[PDB]
Amino acid sequence: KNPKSDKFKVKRFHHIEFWCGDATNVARRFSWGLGMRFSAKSDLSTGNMVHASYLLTSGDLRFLFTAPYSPSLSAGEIKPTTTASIPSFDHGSCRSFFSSHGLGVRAVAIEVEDAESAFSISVANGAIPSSPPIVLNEAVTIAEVKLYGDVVLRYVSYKAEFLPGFERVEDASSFPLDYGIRRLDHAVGNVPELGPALTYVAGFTGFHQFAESGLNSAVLASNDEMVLLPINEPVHGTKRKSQIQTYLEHNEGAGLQHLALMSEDIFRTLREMRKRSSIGGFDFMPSPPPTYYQNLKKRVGDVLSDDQIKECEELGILVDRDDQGTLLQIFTKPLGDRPTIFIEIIQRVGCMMYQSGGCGGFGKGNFSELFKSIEEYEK
Amino acid sequence: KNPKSDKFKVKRFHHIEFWCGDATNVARRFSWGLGMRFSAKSDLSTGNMVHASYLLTSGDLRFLFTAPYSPSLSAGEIKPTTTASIPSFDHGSCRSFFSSHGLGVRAVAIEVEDAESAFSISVANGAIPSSPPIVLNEAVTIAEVKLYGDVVLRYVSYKAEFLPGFERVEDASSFPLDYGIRRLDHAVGNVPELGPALTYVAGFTGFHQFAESGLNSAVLASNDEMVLLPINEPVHGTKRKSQIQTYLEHNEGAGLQHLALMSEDIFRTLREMRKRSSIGGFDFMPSPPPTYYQNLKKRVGDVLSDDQIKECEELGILVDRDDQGTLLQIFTKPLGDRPTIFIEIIQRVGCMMYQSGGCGGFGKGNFSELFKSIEEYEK
Ligand SMILES: Nc1ccc(CC(=O)C(=O)O)cc1
Ligand SMILES: Nc1ccc(CC(=O)C(=O)O)cc1
Ligand SMILES: [Co+2]
Ligand SMILES: [Co+2]
Repeated sequence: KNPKSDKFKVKRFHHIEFWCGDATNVARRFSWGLGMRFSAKSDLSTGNMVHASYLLTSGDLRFLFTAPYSPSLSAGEIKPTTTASIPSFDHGSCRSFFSSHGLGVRAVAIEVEDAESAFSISVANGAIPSSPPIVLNEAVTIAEVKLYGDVVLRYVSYKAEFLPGFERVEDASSFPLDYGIRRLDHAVGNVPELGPALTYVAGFTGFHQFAESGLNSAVLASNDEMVLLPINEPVHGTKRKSQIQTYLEHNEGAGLQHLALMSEDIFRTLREMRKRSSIGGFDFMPSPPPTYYQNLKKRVGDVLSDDQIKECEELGILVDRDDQGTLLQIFTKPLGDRPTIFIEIIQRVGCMMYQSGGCGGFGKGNFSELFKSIEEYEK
Repeated sequence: KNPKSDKFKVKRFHHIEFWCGDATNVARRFSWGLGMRFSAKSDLSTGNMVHASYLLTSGDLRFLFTAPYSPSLSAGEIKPTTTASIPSFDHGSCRSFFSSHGLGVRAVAIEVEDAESAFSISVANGAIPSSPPIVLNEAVTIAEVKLYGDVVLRYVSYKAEFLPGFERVEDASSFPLDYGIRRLDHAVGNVPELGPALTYVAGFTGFHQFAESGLNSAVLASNDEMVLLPINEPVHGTKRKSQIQTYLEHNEGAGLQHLALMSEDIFRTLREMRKRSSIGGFDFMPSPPPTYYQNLKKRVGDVLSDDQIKECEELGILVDRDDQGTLLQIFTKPLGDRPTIFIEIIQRVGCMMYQSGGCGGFGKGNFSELFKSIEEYEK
């Protein structure tokens, strides 16, 4: 049931912005770890005296890393005369965010038909404004509203290259890494209370609900369900403490928990990333025990060959299936010092019409199948 | 002329500690960029609720990356009950340092015979105390005094493995990278006024002076001249603005400008690092024009073959020579967002007795030779 109730025209995920203490080191680690190319920059070398911002791209995935310079470099400026390429940026907000949360996602950015109208309509419908719409070089409009915690939903719209004042980075500094990642599939928030968070966000977007865990969840989706925003809350009382509660504690409250990155070939992606785990890239969660992969034949031997099922097992991939498609997924260990944000790599198979959004779900069945796997391996 | 006036027994450089906003991402970038192995950790997984600290090693070089957790994780603790492995660590100091300076060196650590005596004697001789001596698990004593800006000189002494409460990292997470770097040769500070800085530091250590630039400098050395601490001040009025003044502006004052890392084979090191420049490692300063390498034969054709001189030119290595030894050197671009700290890779040839410290100097003659090179290449 898709009521198609978006209160404004949403297109697709546009970029994710990390607020960093040092954008250079985070962007370089991510580039090597995820196989993303340095695409654009806005920093001192481009006249930005306010923040250093580095854009990595892989397919349609856009990861932006931003850190503040010393405020002294821009002490003379005012908002009308700012050299910041992202006018929403604030030194105090950025430093406060990073000291409070550590490395994390500041903005989930979605492309819309008209960012001014999206902001207007959202705020008229309960959205807490974060940064009013501003037009950049008469070409791009950007506006921000609070999403949850200190994470903003960022609207971007183009009348008609990332953002004005960003420059394309030199080919000598841009090595064409590509491990197969292609787009952002969904971005997941953790909140203390799911009900109020859902009511707030679905309230101002018109996004619709998309049809001992330690958590409860729900997924908000745009009209074509290409912008998917799951939200988790903890469940208290479990024997094992809720991973959402640990997140909230270590993050100092609500924030973005994981980014799901769609791969055009998850096996190549996971081979390429696992090769680099101990040489500056990302670690992955412990693999499921071989019991899990034996039980895979009875569940998805329809969709995957035994050769491909054993390829999952060597890479530690998880597999789930809806009533419509199959989901291949795996999770990294936390991206930085705190047990907060991590990445999920996914590939979806089925639901060809192009592929419809959410095909195969989000792996909810892998909770049950994993604990059953824990019991069979112990035996 | 070496008066051998150390007021306490100094051994050798022990480690360099970076204060980070996220230690994980900086440590991983550095590991891959410099070919340093993850050696030890102190973080949540080791019971440290205060700071995440990661130790990279290459030979005798020890790079430590530290970042604060949320103070809430340790809100119940007091200094007597702290889970911090580095008792000098302070959340407020660390956050203030990183918001003020960005990514930078907090501590230059030297091993001494008795850290308590070194602190006592230093403070009795004008050193501004930073952290009083503390004994760790009856095994290691650590104390800190101000060096310049917010950089501390850290004394470490062992009665008799990095520090108590650090754990050796699992071999699966420790890939044996090695590009040939072996030890810290010197650590360089930038200050607004060289005179007072020298007087202060030489005052409390007894270290002796080691015998249009835009700067003035001087090198303080321990008794055997294995601990070398150069200090720069700007020279105002130059046509091209002083790089020391730019440092001071972007760093918000005095701090560590560069770390010189000795390589057992600078050609292998520079090949390995340059391979990784655009895939998450470090960039290098622009090479000197081929004029410079032609003029190399007339200056060091004694010490290096023409095959090795052309190997310098492809890697962009600089060469200088004292009256005693030859110095091979190259500089990275800044390590993070701000034009502040960078790394120098060096190899020294000559002065065998082991090799005496400072053999070949520090490249001071490469200022003159470089501008003469600029003039000949233009012709
Ligand atoms: N119950 C539940 C439903 C959906 C999600 C979304 C998601 O992306 C993930 O968990 O990987 C999470 C939990
Ligand atoms: N004049 C002068 C003398 C020594 C140094 C020390 C050093 O390490 C470097 O410059 O690379 C710097 C400048
Ligand atoms: Co997910
Ligand atoms: Co040097």
